[PDB]
Amino acid sequence: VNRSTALLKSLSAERERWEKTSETFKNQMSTI
Repeated sequence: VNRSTALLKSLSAERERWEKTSETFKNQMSTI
């Protein structure tokens, strides 16, 4: 089950990318 585990952890890192993007993006949503 380590193949799906590797897929899951890579997806979790890519989702970390998503939440950092959402943070900065609510930032300009605030300053608009």
